[PDB]
This record gives sequence, C-alpha cells and structure tokens, in this order.
Amino acid sequence: HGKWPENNTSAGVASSPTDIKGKYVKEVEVKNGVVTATMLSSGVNNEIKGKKLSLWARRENGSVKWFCGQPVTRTDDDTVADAKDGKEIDTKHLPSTCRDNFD
Amino acid sequence: FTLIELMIVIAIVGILAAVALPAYQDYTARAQVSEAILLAEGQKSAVTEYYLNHGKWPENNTSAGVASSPTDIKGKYVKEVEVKNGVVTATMLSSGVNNEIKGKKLSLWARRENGSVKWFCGQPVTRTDDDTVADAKDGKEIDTKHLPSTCRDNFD
Amino acid sequence: FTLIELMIVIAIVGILAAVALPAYQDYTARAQVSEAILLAEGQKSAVTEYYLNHGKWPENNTSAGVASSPTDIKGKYVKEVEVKNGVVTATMLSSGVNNEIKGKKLSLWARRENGSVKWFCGQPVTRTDDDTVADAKDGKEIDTKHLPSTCRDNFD
Amino acid sequence: FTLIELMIVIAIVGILAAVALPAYQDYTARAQVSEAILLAEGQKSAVTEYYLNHGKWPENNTSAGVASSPTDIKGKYVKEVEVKNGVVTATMLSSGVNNEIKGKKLSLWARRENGSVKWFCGQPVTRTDDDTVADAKDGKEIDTKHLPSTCRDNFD
Ligand SMILES: *[C@@H]1O[C@H](C)[C@@H](NC(C)=O)[C@H](O[C@H]2O[C@H](CO)[C@H](O)[C@H](O)[C@H]2O)[C@H]1NC(C)=O
Ligand SMILES: *[C@@H]1O[C@H](C)[C@@H](NC(C)=O)[C@H](O[C@H]2O[C@H](CO)[C@H](O)[C@H](O)[C@H]2O)[C@H]1NC(C)=O
Ligand SMILES: *[C@@H]1O[C@H](C)[C@@H](NC(C)=O)[C@H](O[C@H]2O[C@H](CO)[C@H](O)[C@H](O)[C@H]2O)[C@H]1NC(C)=O
Ligand SMILES: *[C@@H]1O[C@H](C)[C@@H](NC(C)=O)[C@H](O[C@H]2O[C@H](CO)[C@H](O)[C@H](O)[C@H]2O)[C@H]1NC(C)=O
Repeated sequence: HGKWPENNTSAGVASSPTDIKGKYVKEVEVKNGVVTATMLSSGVNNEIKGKKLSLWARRENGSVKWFCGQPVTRTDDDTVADAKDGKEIDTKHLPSTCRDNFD
Repeated sequence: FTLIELMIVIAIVGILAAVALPAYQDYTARAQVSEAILLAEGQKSAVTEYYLNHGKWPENNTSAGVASSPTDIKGKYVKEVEVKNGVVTATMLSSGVNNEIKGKKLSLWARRENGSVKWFCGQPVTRTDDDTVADAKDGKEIDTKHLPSTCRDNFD
Repeated sequence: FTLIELMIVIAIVGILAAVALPAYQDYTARAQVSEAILLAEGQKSAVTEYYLNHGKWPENNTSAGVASSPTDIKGKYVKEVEVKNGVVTATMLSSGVNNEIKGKKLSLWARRENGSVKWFCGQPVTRTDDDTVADAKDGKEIDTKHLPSTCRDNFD
Repeated sequence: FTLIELMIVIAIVGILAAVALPAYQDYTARAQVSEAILLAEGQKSAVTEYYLNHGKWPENNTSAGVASSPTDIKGKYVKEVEVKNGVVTATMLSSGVNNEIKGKKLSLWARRENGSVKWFCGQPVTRTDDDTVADAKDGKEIDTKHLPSTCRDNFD
C-alpha cells in the first residue's frame, strides 16, 4: 500500500493491541509502522512495569532496517521522532545491538 | 549461586509463542484462503465467459459453465465454491486449522471498469444488478487479518 | 550465564528484512507492471489491426480502435494506456505500493521483422516514422529492476 | 563451602541436549524432505500435464515430460525423483544428516476431486489404476515425525 500502517487494523493484525500480548507484555500497537509494545505490571520488581518499547523500521535502498529500543514514533514515510514520553525502558534493560534511537 | 541462571531459563520457558504463529495461522489461512482464491481463479474467466457472451453475471454454477454442484468444486481446506450472480463465494472446510475460518466464507468481487473487469476479494458480498453489489454481511466474513491486503476490499 | 542466547536473539531481532522484499516489490511491480502489460496485450493486435489495414501505426486510441480516452483503459495498479504512433504507453497509478513506480510509465515497442512483428516492452519509447522509434527518455522510465528481463529492451 | 555451586554446574553440564535437536533434525529433515517436495512441485503440473492431455497418470519420467533418468532430477539432500503412474516418489541421499532418512523415500499422492486434483505427501504409495493407489509399504517410509503434518496423509 506504500506507506506505513497507522494502526493494527491496517497492518492486518489484532485490531485491539491488548489482545496481542505476552506473558510479561501488555499490548502491541502499530503506530505508523513503528511497533510499540507495552509491558505488564508485576512479574518483576524492575523498572519496566507498564513501560514501553518501540521497534524502528527504515528502508535502506529497499532493504528495511529494524532497530529496537528507545521509544520512537513515525510522522512521514522515513521521518521518525524520538518519542520521549517517559516510557523509555532504560538502556541497561534494552538490547545492545538494538540500543539504537532515531540514529 | 547460579539460580538466576535457572530463573532466566524459566523466563525462556515461558515463551511468547509469538503472535507470528496466530498471525500466520491467519496467513496460513491466507495460504488456504488463497486455496479458495485459486479455485476462484478458474471461475474468473468462466463467470466472465457467461458475463461477456450473455450480458449479465451468471446467477449460478450451471450458467457459469462449471460444476453445477458447488461442493464438487472444493479445496484441501475449502468446502465449496458457488457462483452468486457473478460474485464467487467460497466456503471453507472444518478443522485443519484451529483458526476462525471453519465454515467461513470468502467472496470475490468483480466489476467492469470501462470494459476492463476489476476483481476484489474479501469481505463477503452479493450482486443484485449488473454493477450493483451489496456487502453480504451474514457473519461469514473471514476477519481482515486472515484476508489479503491487496484484497482487503469490501464493496468500495 | 545465558546472555549470549539473548545476544543471538537481538541479532535475529535486527533482521535483514531481505532485499527479497524490495527486489520483489520490484517484482511485485513486475506483477502489476505486467498488469499494465496485460492491458497492452489487447492493444497488441488492435494497434496491429490498424497497422495492417491502414499501413501505419495508429497515432492514438481512436484510430487503434480502443477506448478513445486512455484512462478508461486501466488496471488495478495502472492509470491509463495511450497509443502513441503504435507505441503503447501505460501509466501506473499512485499508492498501492511504496515502490518507485507511482505514476511512472512503461512503453511497449513494436517493429516489423520481415512482416513478423517484434514486441519489446520496457524503457519508454516513442515512434516518429514507420520503423523509427526514439528512446522517450522523459524521466518516466520505470527502473530496470522493476521491469522484465526478456523485455529489458530499449530501442535496440 | 561452595560445592553445591559446582554440583549445579555438573547438573548443567549434563545437558539435556534437547529433543528439540532430533525432533528438528526430523524437521530439518522436514526442510530437506521439503527439498524433495519442492522437486515434486515441478512434477505436480508436469505429471498433471500428461494426466490431463492424455487421460491417465504417466507411468514414468519420459511420459511425464521430465528428465528421463530420475537421478538427474535431484536435490542437495535428495537422491532422485521418479514418476510412478502419477505418484511422484523421491529418494533421499546418504549422509548430510545422521537421521533415519538416508536413502529413504517420500511419495506424493494425487487424486482428482471432481476435476480438482488433491496432492497429499507422505507415506510411500503407488498407483495401479486411474484413482486406485496402494500403500507402498516397502520399508522406505520416512517416519511420521520427519514428515509434514498437513501431509501426514497415507492412502486416506
Ligand atoms: C489502514 O491504514 C491505511 C493507511 C488507511 N488508509 C488511509 C488512506 O489512510 C486505512 O484507512 C482507510 O480505510 C478505513 C476502512 O474503514 C476507512 O475507510 C478510512 O477512512 C480510510 O482512510 C486504515 N484502515 C483503517 C481501518 O483505519
Ligand atoms: C444461467 O444463467 C442465465 C442468466 C439464466 N437465464 C436467465 C434468462 O435468467 C439461465 O436460466 C435459463 O435457462 C435454464 C435452463 O434450464 C432455464 O430454462 C431457465 O428458465 C432460464 O432462465 C441459467 N441456467 C440455468 C440452468 O439456471
Ligand atoms: C486514426 O489514425 C489515422 C492514421 C489518422 N489518419 C491520418 C491520415 O492521419 C486518423 O485521422 C483521420 O480521421 C479523423 C477522423 O475524425 C480526422 O478526419 C483526421 O483529419 C484524419 O487524419 C486517426 N483518427 C482520428 C479520429 O484521429
Ligand atoms: C508415457 O506414458 C504413456 C502412458 C505410455 N503410453 C501407453 C499407451 O502406455 C507411453 O508409452 C508409449 O510410447 C512409447 C514411446 O517410445 C512406446 O512406443 C510405448 O510402446 C507406448 O506405450 C510412455 N512413454 C514412454 C517413452 O514410455
């Protein structure tokens, strides 16, 4: 369709994000391509509870490029913003390969 | 002390069992949904054949020139294929997947575009007049996840 | 210790997202590029029809004997099809893919070979005389990746 | 005192070596079993081609219209592919896995279903008449673990 899906229904996944969830994950929303995932509450003490992760795509001469990590949000076909909302899971928690913000 | 090494196992033990399984039973569904579509492929030209050489969409199989019983036309995971005034409806079988497809329907939606016909799959529809088609919302709508993306096309 | 098991995940997490996606939006493009070609298929004989029974390539649709407005002749992902002195140009639609095709053009290139006509798709061209055709380099050249391989044929 | 920390190591040292290795040499087998299946994919239409334009299943390769020697048709882990009265048997190579596949056979089972043909892989079978096929229990049955699940289909 030539643009990042705004949301789940367009992506073709469970229209409610919360339905898509994990043992320790709350929900998964599509946000203009950027896949944000929200964590559950207790299950760990750790400073993750209700916190967010995002996954960051980008076309690289077709070849798409997936970076996890610091929450981001898309605005245009390749423009994405650092979605600094305080739901940034800390970099310790996060991967190392994906310790990648909006470049 | 090693237990945190056991902890992390039992964190690996509780697996996600990724939604990339049920989104891909929904796209495994897209496989055998396509198996229904690949049936429809045959009727595309045959339904067309009636439509072009008789000037209206065939009501039904016998007119289309296909197996008069729809059920005879079937797939590994597909129940039947009926012609419905040009609109090709396909019904799925029962088990073979867990997924919410069992006995559900797909339709294929034609329309002349200055001669050039236009085939959209998806949300069940039904024809009433030469170009008039209705959203055939009968509860046999296979969910949009399952369905294609190119054909995620209802009655426009 | 297990972390290298987590490392290797996050190495799997950073996926390639294979060029076998964008080389196959370029060959998905080849699908709906072909959808433009399959339009051209109709004009192959009709353009030919004018060419054989009037002795020159038809300038345009009305002469070819097809939909006088090109836009009426169109595809699911194709905008229009114009006859241009025999050369059949096809224009693509907008979104429906991300890919660098949107509004771009394809042409189809005929040529008599001792009667036997020779159809080459591809790089946009335009005719000027009975066999003279020009590379119609207007920036509407769909890239060669997208295009066929058999028809990767410019003006020879 | 720390020894129980050493104990737990030597409990980790004695690993399971999960059955998720040998169930996935059996599904690595499903990979190169599929490599035999992907060969069969070519013969699906070619065997069909003889079946539709001559009215019976081809005995053998030469009739099917494929490499007359089966061994020429082969895979990275596949030995050969023979046509056997429509039924496409594929023989596996020797080492390349430890697994109980080496030289073993797979068959692919066709059947007309009101025209619509029905392809089931799996347990080796062999045809005798237009729709009659036999369980070709020769000891070259690759075990059901190895095999698919969709195609875990013997002669019905
Ligand atoms: C899915 O995402 C795409 C990008 C949206 N299309 C556009 C042009 O933004 C879809 O929204 C369209 O379809 C829905 C279907 O009910 C509705 O008609 C909107 O008006 C359209 O923009 C997105 N799909 C949904 C269900 O939001
Ligand atoms: C096939 O579809 C066309 C549109 C029907 N014709 C009309 C005028 O609706 C055919 O039905 C006609 O032929 C059958 C043949 O037994 C019968 O005589 C009906 O009275 C006609 O309307 C459709 N063919 C069938 C077998 O229904
Ligand atoms: C169709 O293409 C042929 C080659 C044109 N003929 C010539 C001599 O270029 C036709 O144009 C002629 O017919 C139209 C009909 O209204 C008109 O009278 C022009 O003056 C003629 O040249 C082309 N047909 C059209 C409709 O352009
Ligand atoms: C191919 O398979 C068909 C079914 C065979 N025909 C019959 C009637 O069984 C072909 O065998 C015939 O043609 C060969 C050609 O050399 C030979 O003349 C046989 O006598 C015929 O039966 C099969 N083709 C081959 C090459 O076996």
